[PDB]
Amino acid sequence: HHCHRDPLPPPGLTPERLHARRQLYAACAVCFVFMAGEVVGGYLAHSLAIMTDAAHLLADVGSMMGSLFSLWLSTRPATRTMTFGWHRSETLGALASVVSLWMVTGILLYLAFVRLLHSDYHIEGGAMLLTASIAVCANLLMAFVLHQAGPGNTSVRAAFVHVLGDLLQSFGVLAASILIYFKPQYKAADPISTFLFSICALGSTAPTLRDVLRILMEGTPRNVGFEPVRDTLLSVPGVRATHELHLWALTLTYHVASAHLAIDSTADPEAVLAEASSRLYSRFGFSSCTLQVEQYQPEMAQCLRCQEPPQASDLEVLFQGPEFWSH
Amino acid sequence: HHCHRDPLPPPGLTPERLHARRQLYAACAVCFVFMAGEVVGGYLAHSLAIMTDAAHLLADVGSMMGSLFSLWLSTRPATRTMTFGWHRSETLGALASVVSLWMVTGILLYLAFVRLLHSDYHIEGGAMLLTASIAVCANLLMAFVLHTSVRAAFVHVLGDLLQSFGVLAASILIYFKPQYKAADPISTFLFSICALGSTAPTLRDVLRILMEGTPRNVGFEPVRDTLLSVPGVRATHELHLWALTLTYHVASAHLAIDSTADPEAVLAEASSRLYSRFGFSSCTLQVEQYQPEMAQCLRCQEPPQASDLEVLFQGPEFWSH
Ligand SMILES: CCCCCCCCCCC(CCCCCCCCCC)(CO[C@@H]1O[C@H](CO)[C@@H](O[C@H]2O[C@H](CO)[C@@H](O)[C@H](O)[C@H]2O)[C@H](O)[C@H]1O)CO[C@@H]1O[C@H](CO)[C@@H](O[C@H]2O[C@H](CO)[C@@H](O)[C@H](O)[C@H]2O)[C@H](O)[C@H]1O
Ligand SMILES: CCCCCCCCCCC(CCCCCCCCCC)(CO[C@@H]1O[C@H](CO)[C@@H](O[C@H]2O[C@H](CO)[C@@H](O)[C@H](O)[C@H]2O)[C@H](O)[C@H]1O)CO[C@@H]1O[C@H](CO)[C@@H](O[C@H]2O[C@H](CO)[C@@H](O)[C@H](O)[C@H]2O)[C@H](O)[C@H]1O
Ligand SMILES: CC(C)CCC[C@@H](C)[C@H]1CC[C@H]2[C@@H]3CC=C4C[C@@H](OC(=O)CCC(=O)O)CC[C@]4(C)[C@H]3CC[C@]12C
Ligand SMILES: CC(C)CCC[C@@H](C)[C@H]1CC[C@H]2[C@@H]3CC=C4C[C@@H](OC(=O)CCC(=O)O)CC[C@]4(C)[C@H]3CC[C@]12C
Ligand SMILES: [Zn+2]
Ligand SMILES: [Zn+2]
Ligand SMILES: [Zn+2]
Ligand SMILES: [Zn+2]
Ligand SMILES: [Zn+2]
Ligand SMILES: [Zn+2]
Repeated sequence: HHCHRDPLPPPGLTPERLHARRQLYAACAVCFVFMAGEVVGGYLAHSLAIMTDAAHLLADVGSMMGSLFSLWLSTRPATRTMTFGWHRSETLGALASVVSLWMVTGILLYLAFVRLLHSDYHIEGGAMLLTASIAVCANLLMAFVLHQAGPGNTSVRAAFVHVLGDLLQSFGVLAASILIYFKPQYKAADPISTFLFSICALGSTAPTLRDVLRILMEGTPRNVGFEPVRDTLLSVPGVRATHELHLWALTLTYHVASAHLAIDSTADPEAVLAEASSRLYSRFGFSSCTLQVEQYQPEMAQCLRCQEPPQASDLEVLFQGPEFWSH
Repeated sequence: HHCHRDPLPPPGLTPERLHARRQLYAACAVCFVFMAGEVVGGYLAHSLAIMTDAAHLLADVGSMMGSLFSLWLSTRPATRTMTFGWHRSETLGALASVVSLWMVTGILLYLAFVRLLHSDYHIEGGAMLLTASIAVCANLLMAFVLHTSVRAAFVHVLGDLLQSFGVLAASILIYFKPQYKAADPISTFLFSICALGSTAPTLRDVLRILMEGTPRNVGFEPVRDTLLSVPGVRATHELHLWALTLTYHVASAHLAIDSTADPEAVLAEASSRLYSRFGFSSCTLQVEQYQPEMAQCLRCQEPPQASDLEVLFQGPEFWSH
């Protein structure tokens, strides 16, 4: 046919999409209510380790909100001001969740630093122990529910690992609470625990921001490489040297490509165009590929704007920057 | 030429860029010194209007740093993983500045609400008056030094000069009558609301640019009409035009041509018309035979005339289900 060959038609209200959104807000509601209970307990206990656990629960709630808004907004069609669509809402929500986690972790880190230096605080061991045990039981209940509700095919399995990690962190906080309750004169255990767990949370959120910032710079997607795309385009019969090969990603799974193709004077543009588009779709699954077909016009051999970028890496290409810094 | 007519290949380093480099360093150093003075004064006096002034200076310094890093990055060429270049550093720096402003002003609102509720804080009137007077004097000195980016700097300095006259008025009122201690939280509240109202439009523009949205200056209808005006075109579909920054615009579209039209002629005419009329920094358009099956095909139909709010209002049916 035409550029619609083997195209996946995206509907609005997919029943699988409805199931996903249903389980998503169920998990979100459970996380929010248990976060509320746990933060009330932490405010009662005047501690900060369970405050770090509540911050982690807040991060989980924010991530679920970001996923839910993205899921809803993906159903809406592309408009005259959002011609690509509302896909990048997922990336923006991920960045917002990371920023919120950074803010809360920084606030808690500053509070822990103040508590460590001033060392003027009292901790209610009776309340802290009860609320930490409640959190541990909550994580165990969530894990048991997820295992029982498993074998949505991959969502439950993906959530199970995170529940296990939260359970391990809850065991850490519970051990800190035991140490504080049995020996109240070790009251500095709570700031140390919250400091270490905030550092761990920042380390865990470090890699999920690199991908978001790489996407939000119109950068090449991690999965798809420039070299395979260029080789695939050049391997199409009748194709000479190409230029202006722009390919980027709207999200982790939505990849868009664009290129200029220079063909021989004896090659039919339609056939080579269709072959290149089909090859790109089959090999890489680009969700949108609008490539331009031109005659060779040998004058581009001397054109500086038609030269492909060098194989230098991002870290390497920025090492000549200090020349501008020095000046 | 072929497709790069009027290439405009900007040099990596230009003397104007070095001049902007020197100007930005001077401004950033002055603003950082003024930040140091303001924060020391506020910490000494245990006030909060000085903290709001320091927050605005933090926003200004963040804007300076973002603009300077963007200027540095614009020099660097396109990389095999950054094929579009480092252009969107402008947008990311603006977003970072706005986010930092929002976080700092949220902390300040929290502190102001706590101070208003507890109503127990001993603030030294003399020290806070001294730092407010120093801030006003420094802002007037910068205005006098300032006597393009120069006009924008002058109007921003005037705005901040009124911003600091607010602090000076609050300071003289609290110093003349120590009883009116509660004027500081009100001043901080009003000042922060003004800052939020000022910083909302830039956040909206940055979010529109990041979401691959159509740039405000360029309209979908003029581009569609221009692409349909060239002879030999009957179906423009999958038009995708977005913007890396406020000034960098990228466009991409199909062009369905009939069997009687030369693809290169219409391609060159459309590219020239787009570059001349809208100034697109990169236009990559695809030419195809009309293939009348496109008349009944589904996703090669133009999106309907509807605003972003209008289309989103049909969304609420999703949640109920
Ligand atoms: C009624 C029961 C069913 C409920 C199931 C619904 C839950 C779905 C969310 C699971 C979740 C919530 C955490 C659950 C806490 C409590 C939940 C349950 C408690 C209440 C009963 C935790 O998922 C975990 O998050 C961790 C954070 O990375 C991470 O861990 C791992 O990564 C480490 C490196 O990162 C590494 O070391 C190691 O590989 C792991 O450690 C993994 O992402 C994952 O294990 C969110 O993370 C998921 O991550 C996916 C890609 O990120 C993404 O999935 C999709 O979402 C939409 C779906 O269609 C849809 O838009 C998309 O397909 C997609 O975007 C979403 O972001 C989010 O869904
Ligand atoms: C020793 C000499 C130093 C001279 C300083 C030169 C620095 C120039 C920066 C001035 C600045 C900070 C101002 C802080 C003042 C400094 C205080 C102390 C300094 C004195 C020691 C003004 O900041 C803007 O000013 C606008 C006008 O005030 C105003 O916007 C609103 O208010 C108006 C009503 O006021 C009203 O019309 C309207 O509602 C709005 O318009 C806002 O204040 C604010 O957005 C920076 O932002 C400006 O905006 C540009 C995009 O950000 C930016 O250009 C960039 O693009 C270039 C090409 O793409 C490229 O080259 C670079 O990417 C970069 O340049 C410029 O940098 C600058 O033009
Ligand atoms: C803690 C949780 C609740 C956060 C959820 C994630 C958000 C950061 C996401 C959810 C949906 C996203 C929004 C979806 C739609 C738009 C519209 C878009 O605005 C326009 O196109 C302007 C239209 C106009 O003003 O006419 C700007 C980005 C924005 C606000 C997105 C920015 C990021 C948002 C707010
Ligand atoms: C003093 C503070 C409060 C002011 C704000 C700090 C700025 C100097 C920061 C804010 C956001 C930063 C930008 C955010 C993201 C990026 C992407 C980053 O691109 C990458 O190479 C990452 C992705 C990849 O490796 O592919 C380059 C630096 C840059 C422009 C950052 C430069 C430094 C900026 C402007
Ligand atoms: Zn097409
Ligand atoms: Zn979790
Ligand atoms: Zn060329
Ligand atoms: Zn070309
Ligand atoms: Zn200012
Ligand atoms: Zn079609």
